[PDB]
Amino acid sequence: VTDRDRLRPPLDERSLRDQLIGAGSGWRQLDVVAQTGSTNADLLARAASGADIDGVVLIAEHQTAGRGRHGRGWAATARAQIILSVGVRVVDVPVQAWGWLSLAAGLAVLDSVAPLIAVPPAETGLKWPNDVLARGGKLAGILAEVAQPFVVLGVGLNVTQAPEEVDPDATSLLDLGVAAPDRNRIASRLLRELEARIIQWRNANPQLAADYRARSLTIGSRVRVELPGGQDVVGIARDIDDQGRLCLDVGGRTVVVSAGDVVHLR
Ligand SMILES: Nc1ncnc2c1ncn2[C@@H]1O[C@H](COS(=O)(=O)NC(=O)CCCC[C@@H]2SC[C@@H]3NC(=O)N[C@@H]32)[C@@H](O)[C@@H]1F
Repeated sequence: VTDRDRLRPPLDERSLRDQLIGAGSGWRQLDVVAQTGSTNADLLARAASGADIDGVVLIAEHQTAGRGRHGRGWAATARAQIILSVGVRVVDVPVQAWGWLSLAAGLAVLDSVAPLIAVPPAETGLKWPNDVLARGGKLAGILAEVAQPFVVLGVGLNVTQAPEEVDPDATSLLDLGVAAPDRNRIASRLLRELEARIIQWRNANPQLAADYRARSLTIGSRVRVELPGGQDVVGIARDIDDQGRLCLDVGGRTVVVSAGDVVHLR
């Protein structure tokens, strides 16, 4: 609404650079753009033209042609979200492990905003693959895309974004009770958490998988999983495997899902 605009000051690119680029940090470049079609598309394009995008950060105040998984979209209004993409060199890591990079990103986003909530409402955590949920609503969405030797990780985090503006199943920090969320502080914490999780992923650190399981809303829940191609499978999510795939219990039979949309059931 018009009133939420007063809760949406611009990002401070100068300050973010000061905090996030320098000794002790792996981020090599940070830019804030007023507007773009898709931050993911932009970093993919840079890589396609020969740019080294490892440790490169692109943040957009507004995104007009946002991309979701499986060809879906991502909606946004100006300054209502933290909208960013980062580049990650992955060629040094076995391809079977790349799926965990996306899971690590969701964990980073969750950890960056979790303390901002006074009372953690029911169902606050990670829905497989890496939706960030709070009170059943989708607080953030992550998209990982390949451009050898890189992966581009994209984060869309609803800070003051109203559900009526983007999606009926959406939520935001503001709609979770955070009266005056500071995107500058949140973006800084997010990128610091993200660096740590990427390093963990790159070194196959056991704590990454352990920390993910600890925050998983999906593991242990009855789910309907919509597979690519339109088929549904119903069962109980039991675990995540070493490729980041979802292990389903279907009446005693194990079904491993590499990609799909999860609906938590009663
Ligand atoms: N702002 C929003 N908040 C919550 N849910 C939203 C939303 N905008 C759209 N949605 C809903 O979520 C669906 C898409 O969800 S999804 O298939 O799991 N995909 C994702 O969650 C990944 C989204 C990644 C968006 C980031 S923002 C910066 C980066 N660049 C880019 O183009 N994409 C990534 C849409 O079909 C539906 F509209």
